[PDB]
Amino acid sequence: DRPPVTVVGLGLMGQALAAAFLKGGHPTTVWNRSPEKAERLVADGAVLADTLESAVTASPLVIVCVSDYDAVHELIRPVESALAGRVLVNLTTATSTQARETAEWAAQRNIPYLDGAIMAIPPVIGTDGAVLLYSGHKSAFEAHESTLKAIAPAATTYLEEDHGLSSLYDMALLGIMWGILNGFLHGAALLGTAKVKAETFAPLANTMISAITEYVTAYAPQVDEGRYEATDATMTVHQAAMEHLAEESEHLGIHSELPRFFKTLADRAVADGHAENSYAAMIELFRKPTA
Amino acid sequence: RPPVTVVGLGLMGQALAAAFLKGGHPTTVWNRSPEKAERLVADGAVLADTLESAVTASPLVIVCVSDYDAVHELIRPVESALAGRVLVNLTTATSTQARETAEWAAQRNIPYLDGAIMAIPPVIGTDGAVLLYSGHKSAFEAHESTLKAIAPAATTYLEEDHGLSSLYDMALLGIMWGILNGFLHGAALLGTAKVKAETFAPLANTMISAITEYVTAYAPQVDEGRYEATDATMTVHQAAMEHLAEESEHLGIHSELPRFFKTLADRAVADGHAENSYAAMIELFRKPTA
Ligand SMILES: NC(=O)c1ccc[n+]([C@@H]2O[C@H](COP(=O)([O-])OP(=O)(O)OC[C@H]3O[C@@H](n4cnc5c(N)ncnc54)[C@H](OP(=O)(O)O)[C@@H]3O)[C@@H](O)[C@H]2O)c1
Ligand SMILES: NC(=O)c1ccc[n+]([C@@H]2O[C@H](COP(=O)([O-])OP(=O)(O)OC[C@H]3O[C@@H](n4cnc5c(N)ncnc54)[C@H](OP(=O)(O)O)[C@@H]3O)[C@@H](O)[C@H]2O)c1
Repeated sequence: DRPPVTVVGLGLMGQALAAAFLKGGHPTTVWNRSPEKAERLVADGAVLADTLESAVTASPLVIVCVSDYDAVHELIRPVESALAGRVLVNLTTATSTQARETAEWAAQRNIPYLDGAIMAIPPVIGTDGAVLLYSGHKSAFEAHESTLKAIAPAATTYLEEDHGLSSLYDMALLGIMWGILNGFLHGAALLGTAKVKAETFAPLANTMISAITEYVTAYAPQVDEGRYEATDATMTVHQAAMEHLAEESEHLGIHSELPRFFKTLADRAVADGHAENSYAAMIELFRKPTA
Repeated sequence: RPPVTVVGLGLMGQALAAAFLKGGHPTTVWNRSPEKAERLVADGAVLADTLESAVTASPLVIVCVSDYDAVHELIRPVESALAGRVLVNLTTATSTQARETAEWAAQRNIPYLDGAIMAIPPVIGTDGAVLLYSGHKSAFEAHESTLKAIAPAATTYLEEDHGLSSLYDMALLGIMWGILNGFLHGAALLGTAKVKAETFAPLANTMISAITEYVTAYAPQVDEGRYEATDATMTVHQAAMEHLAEESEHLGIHSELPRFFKTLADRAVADGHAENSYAAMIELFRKPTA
């Protein structure tokens, strides 16, 4: 006998969340501003609620995954009555501020609130590859751990009592994803000028990525210690190599803004006295506010 | 175990030499600054009195200095002694730089391999080291076995084009900076909540590992020119990018990086990619900065 769960929001991610709960035996009530997106889910045994109220009331565990916290707040305020005493899990993407302003709203209405981040794509939801970071009501998490493991069986991980923490890790991890995707796509656009297929490039990209994890492990203690001994490569060397990517790009008639920018960053680090330091020393520039 | 010469004893130079030494090769080393050979000589390398005596000592000359301007200042005064020896240039280079050095070497009948070291010094000699060579097929085939001392698992020959090693290097370095910036800017973010980078890292690396899946899946999309959004649309990426931008501005940390990222999604969407996967960004990355 698997407990009931409600999923509010049936985007690409919403749909995957619901499906995961359904497959894991939970009686799954779904609702979306656009009901058409429940069609395939209802066929597989989900109940499409007539209203968000009837959706919220159906289950003691409400999962919401919509665009942003403006959409969350438009959705949860009209149903604050029916929410009260139910555990609301907000897996929508958010700033720390947004997560914490929603935490304070929920506490005032005695709604136990977990602020979550989905570190996975929809097809990964339900698999060992999915990592979900939750932070907020410790008791509420402890109570529903087993139900929530339907979307992240290997990595249903609770951080701290701070609701804003899930958001901070999410923001930091997404920045790494775009770092990689931009690096690989800009890299494929480079190799493209030599009629090299991205499918050919990829396995090498991924071998390099795997090896770059070593650098991350090794730069971490350097950031924490504030000591940046260059055992691998100096800012000078990084800086010079960055000139090559910038020039290579300009010259091949491809995108040059990304690498030019990267170079602007090394230039600054070196001007702040980091010439002989490892790439870990870039932490100091990344702490400094912009225009 | 054939003799090998390493010209350049920087952090990378020293590691290259050490690898050859440990692998039994009689290793002659030379550097503009001879002090950097000290530890290598103690382990059995011969410090040549001059670059000429260094080049002459072995039929295989490996050079790893700052840039191709430094290579050309070093190799031109010894073009005589080089002739008929295989010169392997593992210095970082543009495709143009690699190819202008290839044409200089051919005129002086010097067999020329242009290489890229896709590894850090401590990862030279291990299975983790990948080295990409491109140029003289015969010269590579002849010295494969000696060169496997620096990259035993991934001593990889590309094509006869000398500039190709440079293109793969440039593309792979772009990914390194992508990740390092992402992780360091990410640690600066988590830092505002007094979270240690050492704590963040294992999660960073779990996410990175999982992002490799996206790369293998976006590759065929870029090559086929079809960007079906099975994971997430440009719209969704675009919105999420707003969050990092705002979060950063607000926490008093660096905001240029994520703001820029967003500028890219905005453009992709304006070029009609709203409903396409992040693979569609290839089209923006092909377009010059104009
Ligand atoms: N791979 C991924 O896609 C991925 C990864 C992890 C995290 N996330 C996060 O998951 C969330 C949803 O992503 P997704 O793929 O489901 O996005 P999506 O496909 O764009 O879906 C957005 C969902 O939110 C609803 N919504 C949007 N604005 C609304 C409003 N003002 N009021 C009420 N409902 C509103 C939409 O309702 P309609 O159907 O009526 O438009 C839809 O159900 C985002 O915060 C995203 O950052 C996504
Ligand atoms: N180390 C890495 O992590 C790594 C990884 C892959 C590729 N690389 C490539 O390796 C090269 C340098 O690596 P590195 O880290 O060992 O560099 P480095 O520590 O900066 O050493 C640079 C080398 O170049 C020599 N040099 C510089 N200018 C010279 C000149 N005008 N005349 C003669 N020699 C000159 C230096 O000799 P002196 O000591 O006399 O100055 C030194 O041996 C770059 O092309 C870089 O892209 C580095």
